[PDB]
Amino acid sequence: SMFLPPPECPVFEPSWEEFADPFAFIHKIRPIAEQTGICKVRPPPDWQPPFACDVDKLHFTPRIQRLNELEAQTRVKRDYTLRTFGEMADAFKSDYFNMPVHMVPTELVEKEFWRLVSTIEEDVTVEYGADIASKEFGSGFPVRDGIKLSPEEEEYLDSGWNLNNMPVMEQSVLAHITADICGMKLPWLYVGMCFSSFCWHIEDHWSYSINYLHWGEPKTWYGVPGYAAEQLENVMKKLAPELFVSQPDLLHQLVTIMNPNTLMTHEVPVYRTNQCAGEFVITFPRAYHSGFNQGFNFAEAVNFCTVDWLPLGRQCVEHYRLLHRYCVFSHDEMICKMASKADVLDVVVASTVQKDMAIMIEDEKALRETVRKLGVIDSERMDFELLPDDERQCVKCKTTCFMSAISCSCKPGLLVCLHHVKELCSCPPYKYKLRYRYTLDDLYPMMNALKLRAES
Ligand SMILES: [Mn+2]
Ligand SMILES: [Mn+2]
Ligand SMILES: [Zn+2]
Ligand SMILES: [Zn+2]
Repeated sequence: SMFLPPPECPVFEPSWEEFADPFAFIHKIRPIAEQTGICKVRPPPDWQPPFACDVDKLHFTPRIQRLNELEAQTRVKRDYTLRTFGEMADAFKSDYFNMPVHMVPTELVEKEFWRLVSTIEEDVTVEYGADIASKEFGSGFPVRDGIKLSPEEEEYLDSGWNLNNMPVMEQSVLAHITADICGMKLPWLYVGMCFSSFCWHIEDHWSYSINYLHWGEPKTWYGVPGYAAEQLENVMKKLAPELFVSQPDLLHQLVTIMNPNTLMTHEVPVYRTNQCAGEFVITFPRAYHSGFNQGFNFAEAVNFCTVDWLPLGRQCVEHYRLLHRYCVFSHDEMICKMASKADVLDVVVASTVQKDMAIMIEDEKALRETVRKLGVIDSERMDFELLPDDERQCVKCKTTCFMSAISCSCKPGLLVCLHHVKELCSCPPYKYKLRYRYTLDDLYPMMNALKLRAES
């Protein structure tokens, strides 16, 4: 067996005027959609980006997936062509149900999915495609190539809803970021089949995600609002403790399939949707989501960060520190990079960055005063952004250091953040060196440049 489908998530049908600015639209729907975690967006009927691809020239290596509820799965980063994957996908669904591939009701695939994952006697294995755009398999949206593009492709090249453009827009905060963060700025391509699934998870740095289904059979989604994040985690901790153990890196993240009715029983609010071809799904910050594909399909997705997200991004890094979780990027480094480009930032962006920067500076000032009281006297400026990430992680909590860190000559190359000064070595703190990116005197004019830009 019995599956009680969760209630439907919100569906938006913006007019062209509403649709024209994705960021202004996302900000508008936010009071409703953040209460459900996920929402669906149907574009105006005339917004139809062109989908064209040779099925024989598009190749990918599929991932194998066992379909077992509460079984640990890794969040990752034979070879099939899009044609041979489609032939296998259709033959699988058609043989599973003994029905023509398009005649299988969605409510039946959903009930069946939840029965199959819960039955121990069922040993159903599926395949899927998951990767960033490359020369072997590129974006489903039109892109500029030095390849003559048709006027239909030109129309959708500059679109805010073309997922290649979303990261580099002026209302996006991940735009101006220098660091190599491939998995967070570049779109991901997903080739699905019946029962292929995506386990319960939240985006890196509690970012938003936007997902477009280019073509094929629907994608079923389950979403949990950001406010119920810890409530969901507490339920998952009780039922599957093995998923909550310490991991050696970001490449070793453990995720699972879990029935939304189990969450619903534990008073966790859950919403559903069937995303069809030509529809978007937006996930809000810290909103848990999972789902499965109804059949053969092709989707494209990207992470994004708005000005609304900036305080949550800082709260996320603080949360990663408490859990000893690796960061994808330094949040402080992104803030200081935006401050250094204050003259070319959007006015609303400059205003929001200034507010986060004021918190960063006050927190930093307090941390430095605490470590001076521990007896750390020696200090030296250090350009943290030049170090590879793996060379600037706190020994204790794994945070990516930017603003400051503690070093000792007895442990070359090792660093601790200011929260973990006592975790470096057994030397007295007078042997330590405070390594800092900026003095407080360098920071106040950076923040004032944002203030001038915000007031113009
Ligand atoms: Mn099973
Ligand atoms: Mn996701
Ligand atoms: Zn030492
Ligand atoms: Zn630390």
